[PDB]
Amino acid sequence: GIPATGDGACLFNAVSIGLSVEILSGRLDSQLDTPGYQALLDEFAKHHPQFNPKSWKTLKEWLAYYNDTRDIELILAPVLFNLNQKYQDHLDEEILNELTNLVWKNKANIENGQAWFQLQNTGDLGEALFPKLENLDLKKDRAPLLDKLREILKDYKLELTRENVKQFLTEKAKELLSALKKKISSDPHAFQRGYSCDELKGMTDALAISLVENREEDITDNRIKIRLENQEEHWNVLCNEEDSERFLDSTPSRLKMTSLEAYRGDKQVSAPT
Repeated sequence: GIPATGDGACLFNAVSIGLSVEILSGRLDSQLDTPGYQALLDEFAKHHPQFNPKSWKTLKEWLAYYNDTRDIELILAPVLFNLNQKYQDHLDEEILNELTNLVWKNKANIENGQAWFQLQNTGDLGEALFPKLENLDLKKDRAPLLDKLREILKDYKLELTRENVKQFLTEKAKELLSALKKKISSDPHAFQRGYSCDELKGMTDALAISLVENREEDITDNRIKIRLENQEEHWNVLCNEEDSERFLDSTPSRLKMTSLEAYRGDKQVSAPT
């Protein structure tokens, strides 16, 4: 197994290496015109201003020129992290349900100016009621969130029931909910928080790939497989010797930025040549 960089989005680093092999080997050629891969191409061009023309020919050229495994991670893992967010269909409902639990269990607490630590964050089964909200930054995000909910709650005109809260927030907190989705899906803590294979499933389905974690393979699945080894928080990607020799590490390492500097995207990668 090839170890992926732990820095940044470690699962995305591993997937980027495995995906690059499948792409450069030609084994995904039948898929490159499908909507998933056109979306990948769009995200690659959005992240890399020197990428031109916008085509899978150019994308393969970039993977062939930046073929050192660390360079692949640096040029492709941010792109896959951005693409993954296009497939987070569930996230709007999830954040609405978190915000609903927060307000339903704490309406008076919030109105009365209590601090985040004083809020009920656990339900009647011991379940976490809003874990993604509570992972936001305490001073930059969670304090302003409580101030914003104090404003919003001045218009609450109903009996306090969970259903009434949920409908109220759907109508009256649309812009707040959109902003919370952006933070939860793309802020630096979200990039670094550690993902499971299932949290990429919408993307990998659209890319016609199955992520195989620790030999846990569905033999009824005839899609291209990216094989991974999950090491508590470390990740290896499996690559046979023939594919390794032909499609990885054929070029010297060229890029010097960190994973988080690569994700930020301010430093341009030079076009090949």
